[PDB]
Amino acid sequence: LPIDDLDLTVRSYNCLKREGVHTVGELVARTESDLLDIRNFGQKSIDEVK
DNA sequence: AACACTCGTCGCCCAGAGTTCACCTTGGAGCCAGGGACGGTTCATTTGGGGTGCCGGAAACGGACGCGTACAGGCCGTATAATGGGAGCTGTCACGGATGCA
Repeated sequence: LPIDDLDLTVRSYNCLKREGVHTVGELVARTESDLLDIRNFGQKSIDEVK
């Protein structure tokens, strides 16, 4: 499933589509620590992803 | 061994990336209405053409028909005198019985 299908807000889509994350399969493959590593990552994005 | 200087690190503070959320337009995509000319169809010619069955007959042609020639096979005759075969090579044994003689 793509991350857009999760019907989320501005920042998470922006910071994901620049770097080529297209699905939630790679997102569930990546752990919370491996996804929070990104510079200027929103804590609200962390909350919604968790 | 005693003494007086300059550099990451972090937080914090303001501006937009660019994204979402969310407002007006206008070229529509199509839907329908109307008008050819057009190509498909059909039907009048149209006499240009294919057509032909048979023949006078001319000439080939297939064969009959009669009459010559050709070797193949057959018949026939040869007048000094010429008057009874070469050849075969045979080392069996058993043995039953006829068999020409006993």
